[PDB]
Parts: sequence; structure tokens; C-alpha cells
Amino acid sequence: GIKQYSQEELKEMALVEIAHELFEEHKKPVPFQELLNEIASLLGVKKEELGDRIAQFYTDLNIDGRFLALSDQTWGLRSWY
Repeated sequence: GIKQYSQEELKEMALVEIAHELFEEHKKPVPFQELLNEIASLLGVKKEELGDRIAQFYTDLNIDGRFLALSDQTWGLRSWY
């Protein structure tokens, strides 16, 4: 439930929430670098937008309460196990 959104529409989506949906989309744990790639290209914007948001993504992702850091920075959802 994250692809049907438009560019500006995705822009105003909460960054950790985008990632949450990204994980239910993939159903696979995804490394930190790769999940950002997935997000940025899903949006009709440059990655650099989400670059400001990369820094803040460290902050926001580490204060979330549903995420899971699996192996080295492979994120996902603990709601699978």
C-alpha cells in the first residue's frame, strides 16, 4: 500500500511508515542502503531529498516500536516472528 501513491503524495508520507509498507511489500528483510534505494525511486524525486531524510531516517527509524534490525542493519518488521 505504498506504490499507488503519487510523487508529492509519497513525499508527505512518514518516512518510517513508508519503510514499514516497503517491508510488507517485499516480505523480505532489506539492508539499510537498499531500502532507501527502493523508497527514493518509488517516489518521483531524486534520492538526495530522501538524503536529508536519510539522516533523519536514522533518528526516526531508531525510535520506532515495530521495526526489527535483523542481521547488520537489515531492517524489517518483528511482526513476522
